[PDB]
This record gives sequence, C-alpha cells and structure tokens, in this order.
Amino acid sequence: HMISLIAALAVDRVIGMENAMPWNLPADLAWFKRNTLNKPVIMGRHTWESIGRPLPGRKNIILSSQPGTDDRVTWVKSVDEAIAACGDVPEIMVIGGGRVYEQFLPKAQKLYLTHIDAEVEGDTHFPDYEPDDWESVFSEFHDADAQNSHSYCFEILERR
Ligand SMILES: NC(=O)c1ccc[n+]([C@@H]2O[C@H](COP(=O)([O-])OP(=O)(O)OC[C@H]3O[C@@H](n4cnc5c(N)ncnc54)[C@H](OP(=O)(O)O)[C@@H]3O)[C@@H](O)[C@H]2O)c1
Ligand SMILES: Nc1nc(=O)c2nc(CNc3ccc(C(=O)N[C@@H](CCC(=O)O)C(=O)O)cc3)cnc2[nH]1
Repeated sequence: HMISLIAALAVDRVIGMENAMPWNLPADLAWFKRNTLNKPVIMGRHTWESIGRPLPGRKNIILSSQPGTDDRVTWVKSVDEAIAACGDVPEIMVIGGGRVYEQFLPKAQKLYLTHIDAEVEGDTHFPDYEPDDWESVFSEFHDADAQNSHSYCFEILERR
C-alpha cells in the first residue's frame, strides 16, 4: 500500500548517539505518537532497545537477524518479511534507526521529518535523500519554549 519514514533530525541529519536520542523535545515526541498511533511501526533492533518497551497502540515489528527476545512484539528477519508482517494497512510507519531508514527510504512514498535546531554529536544519521525526488506538502515551524529547548520544524514530504 504505502510505506512512510518518520524521524527527527538534528543538524547534519544526526538522529542518534550511543543508542540514545541526543535531545529532549516533547512536542516532537507528541508529533511522533500522533503520526504512528494505530499503525504498524517497523524498527531495527537497536532502536527497539533504545525505546525500551513496546509502543502502545501500535503493532511493533523488530528487524533482527537473530531470534526474538520478547513476545510482546513481532520479530522479522528481512525487510520484505517486516512489510508482510504489517498486514493490509493504509500506511506502514518505519521508525528507524539509521540502517533501517536506509533500507526503507527507496520504498517510501512519504517522509515525516522533524528538523531540530540543535548541534549534536552523533554516530547515527538519517539517510542522504535526493531532494529532487520529494515535494514538501506540509511545514510547521516552532520556536523553543519552556518545554522544548530547541526550535524545530515539522515537515511531511511526498515522493514526486
Ligand atoms: N531521532 C530519530 O528519528 C531516531 C529514530 C530511530 C532511532 N534513532 C537512533 O538511531 C540509533 C539506532 O539506529 P542504528 O542504525 O544504530 O540501528 P537500527 O537501524 O535501529 O537497528 C539496526 C539493527 O536492526 C537489525 N536489522 C536492520 N536491518 C535488518 C535486516 N534487513 N535484516 C535483519 N536484521 C536487520 C540488525 O539487528 P541484529 O544485529 O540483531 O541482526 C541491526 O543490527 C539509536 O541511537 C537511536 O536512538 C533515532
Ligand atoms: N519525529 C520523530 N521523533 C522522534 O523522537 C523519533 N524517535 C524514534 C525512535 N525513538 C523513540 C523513542 C521514544 C519514543 C516514545 O517514547 N514515544 C512514546 C511517547 C510519546 C510522547 O512522549 O509524547 C509514544 O507513545 O509514541 C518513540 C520513539 C523514531 N522516530 C521518531 N520520529
């Protein structure tokens, strides 16, 4: 049907550090929940470990080459099996991390991207996507506030 990627990117497309999120942005985690609730979410094993528990109200599908270690989620061994395990849904949400985003970007018709105005040390990056292939269909900028220590911009891109 449709595969979408959702991610939050700091400067230089940094998305992770030492298997952790290198910022605290509750408005963006709220945006993540709004856009993934009641959809299947595909993630790599490292990201499963960084989240630390099943995302409620979502079918959690974990890519790993090795046997599953938690029966509260669905474990799959390949990209194609991950997609199949989602069932017939209107939209599959791929939620990272870097290695999984790389594999699903060529398959994706939509990107939900938060651009965070934060300079951050990172060992993991969102894939380097060709801008000519993508049209911005939504953009919403927000200044920092008492709850969110960085300004940030919500964007949705659709593949041209
Ligand atoms: N800010 C964001 O938007 C965002 C989103 C997600 C994660 N992150 C950050 O990203 C970092 C983790 O990303 P990552 O790139 O290190 O790891 P990852 O992509 O989350 O997971 C990588 C692992 O998933 C499994 N995997 C991936 N593709 C597979 C395939 N085709 N077949 C079988 N197994 C497959 C392997 O597990 P085995 O080694 O078990 O085979 C691989 O080691 C963390 O720092 C996390 O905080 C940030
Ligand atoms: N836009 C975006 N921001 C992120 O922080 C993000 N993070 C991941 C991977 N990491 C995480 C880490 C924590 C939670 C999490 O705890 N979310 C809960 C709480 C929502 C909230 O705090 O508002 C959830 O129910 O979704 C989700 C993904 C994947 N895509 C993303 N996409």
